[PDB]
Amino acid sequence: SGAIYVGNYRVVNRHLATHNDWANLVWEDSSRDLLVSSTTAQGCDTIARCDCQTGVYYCSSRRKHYPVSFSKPSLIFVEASEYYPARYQSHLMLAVGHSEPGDCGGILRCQHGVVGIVSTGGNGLVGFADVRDLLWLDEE
Ligand SMILES: NC(=O)[C@H]1CCN(C(=O)Cc2cc(C(F)(F)F)ccc2Cl)C1
Ligand SMILES: [Zn+2]
Repeated sequence: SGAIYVGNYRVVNRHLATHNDWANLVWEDSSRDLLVSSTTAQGCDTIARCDCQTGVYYCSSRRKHYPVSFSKPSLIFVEASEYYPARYQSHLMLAVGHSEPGDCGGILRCQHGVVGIVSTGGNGLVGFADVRDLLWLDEE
């Protein structure tokens, strides 16, 4: 579990969005596993606006933050799970690291701010849904 809080927005994994998120929807994209809902109070996370390929992510299944190298956002085949059939997920970045289903939502951060959130895993890999291209998160 986990979310990004920027301005009057809450960014979560689409597959983990609550009834309250759908009842206050801003934008969602099934192919990216992202959903953004509106909030009453202002958030303080800063979104990174960069091309960094190294950062640190939080892994709830280990209660630990790990430094990682990760690939550039791409269209990657993701195996079927209980939330989606087998499909290409877009804007996804992979790293070598531990990830379990409940780790989705963990933040990946570089020196510039929040890069994305854990969205995929298995086989000793962890995938992150990129949020750096969502420039509108910084306004309105
Ligand atoms: N974005 C997606 O398609 C997500 C939705 C939920 N997803 C998962 O459960 C994938 C997953 C599998 C495993 C494994 F290998 F142990 F089975 C470990 C971690 C994760 Cl995140 C994909
Ligand atoms: Zn950066």
